[PDB]
Amino acid sequence: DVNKVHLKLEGVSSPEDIKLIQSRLESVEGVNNVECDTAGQTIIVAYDPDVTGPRLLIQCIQDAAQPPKYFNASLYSPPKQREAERHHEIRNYRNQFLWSCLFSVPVFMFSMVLPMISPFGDWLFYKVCNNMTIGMLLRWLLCSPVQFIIGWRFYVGAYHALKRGYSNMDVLVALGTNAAYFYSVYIVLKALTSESFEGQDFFETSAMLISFILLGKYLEVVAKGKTSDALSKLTELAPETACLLTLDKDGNAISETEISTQLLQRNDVIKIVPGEKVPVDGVVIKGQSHVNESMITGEARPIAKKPGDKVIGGTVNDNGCIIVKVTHVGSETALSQIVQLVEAAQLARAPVQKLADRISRFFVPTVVVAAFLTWLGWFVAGQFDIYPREWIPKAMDSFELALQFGISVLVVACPCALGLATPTAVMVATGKGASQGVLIKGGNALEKAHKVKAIIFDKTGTLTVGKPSVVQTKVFSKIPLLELCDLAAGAEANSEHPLSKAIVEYTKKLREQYGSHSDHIMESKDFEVHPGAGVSANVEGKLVLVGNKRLMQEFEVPISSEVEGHMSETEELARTCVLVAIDRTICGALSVSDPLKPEAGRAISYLSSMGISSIMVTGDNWATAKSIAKEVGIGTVFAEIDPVGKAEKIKDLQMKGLTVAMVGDGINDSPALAAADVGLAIGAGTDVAIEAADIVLMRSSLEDVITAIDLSRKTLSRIRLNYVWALGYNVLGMPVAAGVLFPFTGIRLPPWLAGACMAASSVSVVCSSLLLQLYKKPL
Repeated sequence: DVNKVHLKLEGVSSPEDIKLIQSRLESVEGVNNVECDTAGQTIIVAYDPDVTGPRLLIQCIQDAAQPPKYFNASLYSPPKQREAERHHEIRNYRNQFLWSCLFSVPVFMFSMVLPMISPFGDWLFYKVCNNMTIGMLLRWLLCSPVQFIIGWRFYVGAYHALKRGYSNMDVLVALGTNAAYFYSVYIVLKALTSESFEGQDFFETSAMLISFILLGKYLEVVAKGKTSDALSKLTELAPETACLLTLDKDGNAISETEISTQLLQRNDVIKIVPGEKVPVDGVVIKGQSHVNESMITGEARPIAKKPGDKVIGGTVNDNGCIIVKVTHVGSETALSQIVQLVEAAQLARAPVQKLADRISRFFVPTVVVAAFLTWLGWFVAGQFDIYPREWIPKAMDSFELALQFGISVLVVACPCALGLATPTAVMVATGKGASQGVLIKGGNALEKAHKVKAIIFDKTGTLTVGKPSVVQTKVFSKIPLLELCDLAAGAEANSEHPLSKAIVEYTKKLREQYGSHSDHIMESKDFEVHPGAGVSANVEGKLVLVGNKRLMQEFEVPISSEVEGHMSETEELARTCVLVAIDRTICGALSVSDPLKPEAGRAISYLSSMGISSIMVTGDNWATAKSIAKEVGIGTVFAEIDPVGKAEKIKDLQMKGLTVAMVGDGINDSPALAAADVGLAIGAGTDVAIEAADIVLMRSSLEDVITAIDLSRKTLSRIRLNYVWALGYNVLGMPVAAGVLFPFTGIRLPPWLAGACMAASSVSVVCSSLLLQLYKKPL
């Protein structure tokens, strides 16, 4: 996408379009730089949003035409083109597989199956000349398509790679596929050279090996493609709906109209009726409206949009009429910002890949030299005839068997678990993370999180909720709860502050608990603005004095023994409380508690049994944190500790060698994440979670953590198995068909068979690394 909209003009390459636009640009204002457009392909003049953009510039380009018909321009730039490009990649590899299969399969078929039932095998044996038959010729002819045409990638893979050295997969693939066919050419040349020469040849090896390697490559890339668009859900909140509320000079009204994102630039106002999808990243000017959204968190946020509030684009209005002006472009659109994260999802670097490539530099030259030694062994042995010669297979002698066991090693070479398995597993892990709502921004984090048995936690929406919920009214003198809600609302109706707003939240809460409007709401009399001890008010004719015991003494309200009882109850768990005196007589208290993130019973009391130890170092006061620890599990607790203390303690704990992680969201909580090995964020309300972080989660429910860590460990399960499998199947079966051993104990294995022996250990590896797909969260 570009800020110079790529608009192709009406009239199929008609220059007068450009001439008229040039005249208009000389006429109209607002352009940053009026420059040539004939040299460019579209309107390539310099401009930017806000001062100009969709509305004004579309109007100008349209009006460039002779009135009333206009050069109708809306927008033309890649809306979402990754899908098409990746689908073309899939089609390319699909086409390569299709061609490579069609020629290869008959080639394998000819000298494998036909001799068994051979009414046609004699036709193959029908000699063209002195030992050069029809079958051999046709098989040779149908071999250039395989390596000389289709497999050229391998060559271009190796061409520069071996030009200086240090090798890779390409080297072994190239040598193994080339040697068999190239020696097969020589053997058939010597076959045609005489009439007493013996047959046997090897073409099927190369075709089969190339086909299977290409199939593996196809599976790898298609899995990359599938997991790449598995981000899906994240950016598909794409709104095209819009409105234009044309206003007069005083902004009263001119005309409301339905439009699209065609003309949406900044300073564009939209009316959002209920149900209608919100336009691209607007902000409310005036109007109170309930609207729900869920963008950087997964547990949803309902907000009563006041006259001025961030109404995120692509969301759902519940109820209300609001004027929504566009004031954001580019990255400030949350969709775009988290698309920089799906772009960051395309950014990763496996640390295990380092060890993989280090192994790759020890394997290939060593295996080549070990294979080479075999030919010298058999050759020196056969030249100086110092061993018996009566088990030599018929129609053969020295130069056959020597080079045959020589070639029989570069076809049994196993590595496909060093080139395919690890990238595939790493990518599928990220795909599953995105599936469950995790953005693992780097394989480094995935590898690091494998070995952790202790984590850090924090308040402020990581183990808590927002403003605390009122939980306990003791009702000293009998006043109905809903009547208390009405009285509290009437008293709070003046001087609205977040704690008083929380009192009104308790009001509302008990209202949905009861159901239905009650009595009447009376605005406060004798109102005194003082939240230091509680405000003075008169509601329903009753002197509602909401305020602590200090206020009860201030306004001379009777004190009962239940006052001291509830004081003791408050000091038990450090609720933070306030007294409500109706008619200047205390009618119960209004105790408030801050709810935690309430799944700890299932989550933290049980992941510890799975093998972690909860370390809770946090900012809230000593009493609050010790009570939180007293609620459920968690061991050592360090309260009254500012984010700095979290930083030092985590530093020493990681230095001791436990790789302790932290779970916490907030600007102040950020350095703790930065200094720590890996981070982990439930919800992305803080911007630093979108910034440098490791295991950013879509939702805010901490259950994800379980689903996170096990998954990582589970990944490093399968990978290790593959590193065993090779270090299994590779060296206990390679020396079988590697010569050197065989002058003591016989029994054959033919060179062609290893072609379908590397094959099995080149697909099952991918199957093991792909079975990561089927997975479920434990609890």
